[PDB]
This record gives sequence, C-alpha cells and structure tokens, in this order.
Amino acid sequence: MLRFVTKNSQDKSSDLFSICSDRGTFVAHNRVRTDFKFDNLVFNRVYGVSQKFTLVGNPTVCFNEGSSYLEGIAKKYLTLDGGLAIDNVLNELRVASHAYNITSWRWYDNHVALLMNMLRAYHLQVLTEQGQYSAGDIPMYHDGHVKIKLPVTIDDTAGPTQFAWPSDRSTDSYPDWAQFSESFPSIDVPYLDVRPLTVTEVNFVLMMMSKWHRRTNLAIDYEAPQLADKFAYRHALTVQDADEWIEGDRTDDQFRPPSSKVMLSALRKYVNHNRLYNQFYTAAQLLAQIMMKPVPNCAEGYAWLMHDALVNIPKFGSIRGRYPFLLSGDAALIQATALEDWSAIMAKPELVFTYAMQVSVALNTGLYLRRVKKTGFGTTIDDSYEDGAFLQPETFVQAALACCTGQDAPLNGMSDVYVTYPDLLEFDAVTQVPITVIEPAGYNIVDDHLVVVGVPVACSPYMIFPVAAFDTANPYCGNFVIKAANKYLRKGAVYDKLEAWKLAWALRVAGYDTHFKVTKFYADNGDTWTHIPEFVTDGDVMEVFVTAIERRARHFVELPRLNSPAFFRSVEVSTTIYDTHVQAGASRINLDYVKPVSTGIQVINAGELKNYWGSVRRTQQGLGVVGLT
Amino acid sequence: MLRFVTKNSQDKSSDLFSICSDRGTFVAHNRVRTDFKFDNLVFNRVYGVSQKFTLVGNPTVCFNEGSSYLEGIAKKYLTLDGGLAIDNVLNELASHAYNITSWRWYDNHVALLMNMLRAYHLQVLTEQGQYSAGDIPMYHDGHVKIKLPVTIDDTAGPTQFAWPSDRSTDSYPDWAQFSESFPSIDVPYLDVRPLTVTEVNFVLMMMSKWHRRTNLAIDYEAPQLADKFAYRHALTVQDADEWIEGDRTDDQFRPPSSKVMLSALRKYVNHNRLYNQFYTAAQLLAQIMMKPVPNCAEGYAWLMHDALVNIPKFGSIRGRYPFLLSGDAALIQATALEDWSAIMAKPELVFTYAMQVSVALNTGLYLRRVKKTGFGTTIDDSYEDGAFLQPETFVQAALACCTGQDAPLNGMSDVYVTYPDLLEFDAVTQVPITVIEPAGYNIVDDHLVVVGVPVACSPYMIFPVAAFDTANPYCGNFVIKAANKYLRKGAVYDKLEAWKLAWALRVAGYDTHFKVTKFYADNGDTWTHIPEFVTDGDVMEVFVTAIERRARHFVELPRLNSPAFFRSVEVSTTIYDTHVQAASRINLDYVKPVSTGIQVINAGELKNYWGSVRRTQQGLGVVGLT
Repeated sequence: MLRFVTKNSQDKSSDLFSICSDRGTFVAHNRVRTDFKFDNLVFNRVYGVSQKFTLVGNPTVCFNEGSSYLEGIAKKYLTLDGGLAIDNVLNELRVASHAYNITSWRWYDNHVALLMNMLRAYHLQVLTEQGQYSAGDIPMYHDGHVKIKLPVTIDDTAGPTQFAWPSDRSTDSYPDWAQFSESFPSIDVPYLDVRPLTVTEVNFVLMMMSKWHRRTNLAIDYEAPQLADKFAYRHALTVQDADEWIEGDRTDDQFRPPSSKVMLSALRKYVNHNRLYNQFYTAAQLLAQIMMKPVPNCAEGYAWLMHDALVNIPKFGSIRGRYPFLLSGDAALIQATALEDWSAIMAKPELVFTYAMQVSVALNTGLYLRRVKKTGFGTTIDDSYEDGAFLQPETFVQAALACCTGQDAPLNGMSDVYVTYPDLLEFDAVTQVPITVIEPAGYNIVDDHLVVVGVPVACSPYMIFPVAAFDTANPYCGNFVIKAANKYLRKGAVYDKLEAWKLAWALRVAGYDTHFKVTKFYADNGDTWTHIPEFVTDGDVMEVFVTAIERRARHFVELPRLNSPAFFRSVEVSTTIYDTHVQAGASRINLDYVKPVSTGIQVINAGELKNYWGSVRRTQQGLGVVGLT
Repeated sequence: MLRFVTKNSQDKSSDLFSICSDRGTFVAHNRVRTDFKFDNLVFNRVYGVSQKFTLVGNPTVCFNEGSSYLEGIAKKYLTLDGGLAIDNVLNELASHAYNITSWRWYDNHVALLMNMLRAYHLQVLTEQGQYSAGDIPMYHDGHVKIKLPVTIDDTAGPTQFAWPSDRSTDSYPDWAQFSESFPSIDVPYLDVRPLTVTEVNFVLMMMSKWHRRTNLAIDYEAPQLADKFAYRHALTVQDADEWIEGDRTDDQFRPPSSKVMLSALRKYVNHNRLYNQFYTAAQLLAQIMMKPVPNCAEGYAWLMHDALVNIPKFGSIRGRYPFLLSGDAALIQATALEDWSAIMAKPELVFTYAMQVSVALNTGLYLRRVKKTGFGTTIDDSYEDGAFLQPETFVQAALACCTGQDAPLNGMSDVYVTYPDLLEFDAVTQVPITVIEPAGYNIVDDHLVVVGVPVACSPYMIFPVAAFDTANPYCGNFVIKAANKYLRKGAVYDKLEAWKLAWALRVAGYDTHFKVTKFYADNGDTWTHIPEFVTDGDVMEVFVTAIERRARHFVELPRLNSPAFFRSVEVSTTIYDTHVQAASRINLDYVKPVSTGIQVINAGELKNYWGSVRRTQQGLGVVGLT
C-alpha cells in the first residue's frame, strides 16, 4: 500500500493528509499553473481547482466463512512447504489425542474483522476529538439547471456529535468472556492473547469484540454482529470494567471510549504481540477501499455515487492464546510488503486515509477507463483486451486501479475477501438518479430521472497527476500539444474525438467555451476540469465538428481563432501543481521511517497467487495478475 | 444515329423495337443474370427488371427562322459552299434576272418533315388500336400518393387520329398548282411530282395549322407552315379543298393510312434529296418523343419539367425550278444517308433511338450533377457550364457524359431541344404529393422538393454505359475491395466503394445501412439509387453499419463489413432478353443506301453543327467527323 502511494518511491518520498471532514464530507483543494506556448512565448493561468469527497456510504457486509491463516506462529510449527506441524504441537503440548479431540482440530486463526473494527473505531474517535464527528450528509447539486438532492438514513442535526460505544446497553446481548491462563485449553472456542495490554486497551479490545450498532451514515460505521459468541482472553489480570458497564453498575460517564492514541496503542500492541502483520495489512486495505467516494461536480456523475459496495469480511477466529508457546519464537513467513506497510501505518496513521483518497479517485476513473479501453474508442474489432481481471470480485478494485494508473495495484493479500460492486461488472449498466424538477438542456432526463449508462467520471485526477490513463498526451498526462485539424470544411475543423476533447479542455481552462456538432462542452467552474463527453465513448463516431469557439464571461489568457486556418497557431499546454491542501470545516513522509522490525521475524518477499500475494499489472495487451516477485 | 444505337451494345446485335402504348405509357421488360464469384465459388441470381416509359409530355415549341440549307441541289447549281450558283442558274433559265436581285433563297423543310413524322407515328398508334389522349401513371408507395395532372382527359379524349386542323374554323394556306418554269412570287413552292393524289392531299392539308388534342409529346401545337405556297405537280389536287370548303364529309376524307403516309415521306425526301434535313427532323423527334416513368418518388420532377424546341421556319426553293432536283445531288452527309436508308428500311429506328436517348439524357444529366461533386471522377471539370450552354449541343453533351461514345449532333444550326431551367444545380421542383404516412421525405407544404435532376430510369436499355472511369454497377463488373478501416460497429468506405457494395448486396438480397440510413433500391428494378447524403461534397467516407438481410434472399454472401469475414467478392451482370410490352432485329448489310447519283461527304462544317461530342479524359467537347 505504501509503495502504491509513493508511486514506487517518487524521489523516495510522498505526502499524507489526516482524516478531516465536516457533515460527512471534505473538500480537497489544489493550485495549479497552466501554460500556453504559441508564437514562441508563454502565457499562463494560475487557478484554484477543488474536489469534494464524502465519507457517506452504505456498503453491504457479509461476515461469511473464510479460510484460516497461521502466519504469525513460531517458525518451528509453521513451514513454507511443510505447513502446520501438528506433530510438533502435540509433542510440545504436555494423551496427545486426548487433547486433539477437545480443541486441537479446528485451527481457525483469523482476526481480520477485529482489526478492522479497531481501525474504524480509531478513525471515528479521531473525528470525534477533532470536533467533526457527526451524522453524514451527501451534498446537493445546485447549478441553476436540473438539481439533485439525495436522502440520508439518519438526520445530521439530530445525529450524535460524540462517538459512543457501538453497542447499546440494555438492548442486546454480549459475548461471554472470562480471563483464561490455563496451559491446557478446555473448550473449543477462540482464544486471543492480550497479555501485554493495559487495563484500558484490553478493555477496549474486548468491548469491540461485541456487536456494532450504526449511528451515522459514514461508510466506516457499517453494521457488524459480535465476532464470537463466546471466547476467553489470555491476560494476567481479570478485567470486568466492560462487564460492569454491561449491567447498571458502571454508568455511561465512567466508561467513555478511550482517546485515539489509546486505541492506536492497543492495535499496535495486539498486532505486534500476536504477529498479525498480514492480517492487519488486509484489514487496512479493506477499510481504505470502503472509506469514501468523490462527490461529482457534474450531473450524470451522481449515478456512481448512488451505488453501494459489497464486502467480504471473514468470520472471526483466533487460535493464538490457546497455547502460550505458539508465539514463542520468530514469526513464520511474514510478507515484506506487510511489514513495511505496517511500520508505515504505525508511524503515520494517516497513510490509510490518504491511500483511501487515492484509491477512490483511481477506481472511479479506472472503471471509465476500462469501459473505454475494452472497445479502444470503437476501433477494436474483437474482444482481445483481456479485462477478465474485473470478473472475479477479489481483483475488481485492483484491476480498476491498474487500468487507471500504470502502477501495480496491491492485491488484498487474503482469500475470499473483496470490495466489489456486483451490478457494475458489465459496462452497459444503466442507473437511475432521482432528480428535481427543472427545465432541461440535453441531460436526457426520462420520467424526471437521469438515466446514466455505465459509470461516470466523478473526480479530477489532481491527486494522482502523472496518472498516464491514456497512451497519448492529454490533460491526464499533464503536458500536451494542440495540433491543426485533420481538414477544414464549412461545418468546420474536423477533429478526432480525443484531440477534440483535448482542445475543448484547454480552451475551457483558457476561458473559451467550444461548440461541437455530432452541443458545447458542459464542464464545472470550481473544478475547471471538463469531463470527457459521450461522443468520445460512444464509438459510433470517429470525427467530430467544432463549429465555433466563443468567449466566456470570465475571460482569461487570450488565444487567436484556433478553429480557422491562417489564424491557428499550435499552442501547447503544460500544468504544474503549486499548492495542495485538504481542508474541511499535511504530513510529509519519506522512506527513512519505512525500516521494518526484522528482529525475530522471518521475512519472505516471494508470494503465491493462490493467497492473492501479488499485484495486477496493466500492459498493452490488457490487465494481468502478477505475483509479488 | 444508326452508329450510336448499334454501338451501345455491339455491332452485331442491332436490336430495334416497335412503338407501343397503353394509355400513353409502356413498359420495357428485361431478364438479367448477376454473378457472384468469390473463392472460386460462382453464384448467380436471375431476375427480371422492368423500366416503364411514358409518351405524355407538353414540350414548348418555338418556330423561329434560321439558316438556309441547299445541300440537295445539283453540283452546277451550288458554289464552293452551301450558297447556290446563281450565275449557273441564270445561264440556264428576262425580268426574272432583275427579279432575282430580290429573291432570298430560304429553303428549309425541317418543320414539314417533323410534322409528317409525328403524323405518321400517330397514325401507326391509332391503327395499332391504342391511340388516346394519354395519361401519366399514378404512382403510390404506401407512404406517398402522387398523380401529375394532364390537360386532355383520356376517357373523353379522341380514340381515332383526327386531322390536326378543324372544319374551316381556322384559316388554311392558299395553295396553288404550278407547272410552268417561271416562279411568280417569292412565296415558296414545293415539287411533289412523284407523289400520288392522296399523298399530295395529305401533305398540303397537313401543311395547315396543327392543333394539340392529346397529351402526347409529339402532338404539340404548331401553326400553319406558310400562308401561301404552290406545289409543282402534273395535275391539280383538290379533294382536301373540297373538305375545307365543306363538301367532302369526314368518312371519305380521313387521314391516310400509315403505309401511304410513310410512302409520301419517302417520295418527298428522296425526290427533293432532303436527307440532311430529314436526319435533323428525326433527331429532333427522337429527342422530344418520350421520357421514362420514375420508380422512385422524387424522380417525377423529370416528368414535370418541359423541354424547349426551336424548329426553323418553313421555306422552299426546290419547287421553284424543275431542273434543281435533277443532276447529281451534292453535299450529302454519309451519316445522314445511312440513317435515312435505315429508317426507311424499318421506321422504328426512330422509336428505339428515342427511348435510348431519353434514358441516356436522364442518366447524363444526373451523372453530371453527381460528378460535379467529385463522386467517381478525378478531374473537377466544368460540368456545369462547359458544353451544356450551347443549346444545340445540350442533349448531345448529356449523352456523351452518360454513355461515353460520340453523341450525334443535330446536323443543323439554331435547332435544339433544351431545358433552360436545368443548367443550374439549385433548380427545385414542387411535385404534388398527398402523403399517406410520414416517413423519410423532405415534404414541405404538400410538395416535396428536389434539387437538380433526379434519377428516373435505370441503365438497362443501354447497359454497358461507361459512366465512370473505374469499375461500377454501370460498368459490366466490379470487385468489392477491403474497407479503408474497420471499427467495432462497422467499417468506413469511400463514396463509390460504399455504393458499389450496397448495390451488390441489394442484388444479392441484403439491405445495407449507413450513417453520415438506408440505401434505397425499389423492387421491380433492384437498382440502388445513389444516396442523397453522399451525393454532396465534403463527404468522402461512408460508415457502413448493420448489413442486415431482407425478407426475400437470393445469394448468401460474407459480411464484407467485419475484417474477419471479408472476401474479395467479384460480381458480373449481363442482360439476356428484352421485350417491350404495351425484337425486330435489323441487318446493316441489307439496308445499305444508294451511293449512285449522290455526292457523299464524310466531313462536316462546325457552323452547321455536323459532328459529334465525346467525353474526353480532359473534358467533353465537340469534334469533327473528319
């Protein structure tokens, strides 16, 4: 995850932003300078381009059965090829079978749900103490023309301002827990080791073991039942503050949730003690992938925002506190990527939020990129693009990321886990958008409802600028030249679709709107980005007519008559970012703090694609899932 | 015109057809086999095509005098040019010597010969039993109902050929009998000695004013050719005189039969040696005769448009002196002589040539309009105003641009059949339309409009027509080539290649769509009109989408639209049997003319317009016979 953010070490550094949001949303400002080079002299415009992101979401959770993983177990009981040694654990058990039949049969170690719960609680408490925790509210689209407003399940103003405990006292049951220090396990039941945790951190862990009530519209407050019906924890001291709060003995005031630092320390201690590096890596990946979506500045863009995601979080199971000697020894085949990403998150916890911000934009753009690159602008005859990585729900987000940006998207590192949108597997997926009553201008409104085909572009690429989405030079590349039209006639300046869009974008930045035929280039002011129109994607057309290029009221850098001969000059456009700052209502990272803990940790760089330890690579032939090498 | 008709197909064929009408219209049926050879798999489909024609028309005729032509007199009575040898005449015979100083020699009988031609054709038509007023066909296509008006109603219209004039209701020429050697008045006289009594009667009485009584194009109105004249005959003929003074009843004095009328024509021409003037008369009659009935809806603008004809005023010096027609006839064109021999061998050469010239004229005008844009033609020649300005070379230029061979010129100066309102490419027509159901049609205010000239016929009376330099459906055969580029939804195609592909698929049985929607092709002709949108400029590529099949399908073909399934389909079309229905093959070796007693010149004079116009590579232009 860290390498993806740093673009494989851009000058061995990158930048991060902490989580901040008001009313469930936050703007993401930018400052850029766009050049215009014609007549061998340079003009420029410095403009502020913003981008709205929202934390509001309602994903569908699926706490179904999942496989077991024993990576953070001592090297002498695990093995790369020999796997789990049941003979060694029976010998060291201290007949054998008499313990086998009791509990030694399950072997269902998996804490992904617990780690995800602790992470989302940390994020929610961060928002709480920043004075910004509240019920979500999706923004409205006021543009004089057709207006969009969406509902929320919980009202913002009545919504809670404080992150209380997820579960509600005196309404639902809790898992039955009791401290357990016996060497010999007695009941087949998850045993989780929390020995080195303080009273408050172990209290927080076992309280988050309970079930989760949703009290807000945010995407990370999803519903979650109790991870285990019964369980026991390996701790020297018997903790019952949570138990006292379960009954009326402890009041709400005296059992307030801890501060963000305490939850972060609890998570660090838990993962370090149980050697849960890969499991936490998967948990962070999933939480970031479900974190948020970008608020569109166009009308048809909200169709992407209407969709809800489906997540496969595995059912919880912990065999690490059953036997004290499991963790005695260096951990077995811990992935190097997991170690470095874990060190990066623990050093800077905002890395997960920044990666979520990058991944939302990359995925939303890459879905459009794949719906276009399948047909290749309609000059691909067969189906030899091999976009099949989009099919299996696990490599959905990874394939979208790889298609949008050339970088290797990081696989989830875990089997039967994914974040997927089932209804958007196919690119000819129609969506309906509830729409208020205002006269139209060619937004193909049907029965007072925007009909949207496929998935729309809903964000500017200004947080991943070198995206290289297209092969040719374009605004996504950043620097491009504007060439003369293919041939000039009465209708005017036959232009190829992609080059026509490039010209339209450059003129819209420069202050001239353009008129097309087979009518203008509806864009956004705040975000002077002009999203690619449907004439590029439809593939029925290959040349387009630009009739007239007019002057907007907000004039800017002056250009000649581009759409006519003897007056056109081959201007070229280059933009650079001056200042970016995610405000609402930064922290530099370099590869100096990446150095992971290698003391008593066996590290394998190689991975097997069966467990999804790899990275999907986009090539010209198409996407492709590649191992970690 | 014999060379033109016998060269449209081959020197051996020489196929002729007789005149036939069915309420003024007739249909010419054909039977044509189309091949489809690809991957050494020859496929074919035999089908019948029908192109109907109409004889109904209302041409405008102007009777304006022109040059005087004397190319039938003896050698000694002519100078080095067409002017008569007045000194030789006088040294042969006085007051006349002094009178001559005031005797202009205007001898031109083209109006008379044309009148006899149209009267003969009308009599043939009425003895065939189908002469009538003539009515335009009523075309209806499920979406649009059209019916062009005609002046004379068919039902009340006469069924028998009445004499063109009335019962002494109008004045008649003051004819006279001449037998002396002294012309008394500068008024023209004729020499009709070899003619019989009834032939002379028909000639003199038809000289009188002609009235238009039917919608037939050859039944145009014409005034009396001369107020006064005399005929040099052995005896006075006065039966038509008794008819005008109101003595001979209609039953005994009726228009003569076709045979005797043609015999009068023959005697007149070959005694006065009017081969050149008769050739001009036949040319004009052929160019005015008929038009094709359009299968497509918008093609009726061709029907509504009326030609303009310039017939010279009637004048005669043949009958003034009796020795002029003696001696060796001088300055007779070989083409005129052979055409005369052929038409008197069979009198329906004029009809078949008229049908061919009608089809060629329509196609030539339409292909001039199309090739203006740049469709099929490399050079942007001055198709608009080059050789179409000269009214006498208008129809010949159209024929040359259509067919590619040498169109025969009128052979006479200041005579033409010209459409003045057709030189512009912006000319519009308001065809009346009762629209049945709305569809793709530019219907504004009860009349659709057309631009320029439309297609109203199909190139089947003349099939091997070489309209374009490259292979095309107009040519015998063409090879469908690979598309310029293939896309997901289809492939782009050049204008001409796309039209060739669409034509071949329509013959095979596939309906072809395109964008920037249908390639129109009516049943009963299965010829695909050039699409309107691709006709204009600034369009060089056509996107072909959705090559769907039709209800009836004959030859099963590859897609030719997808790169995987495209195959080099080579087509070939040949016409096997034609039969008009309201042969008659000619034999050149038996119709060869009389070379004795006639002086024949191969060459002509460009002033008199004795030549032909050929579509050169660099541009069509008039050339001499040499």
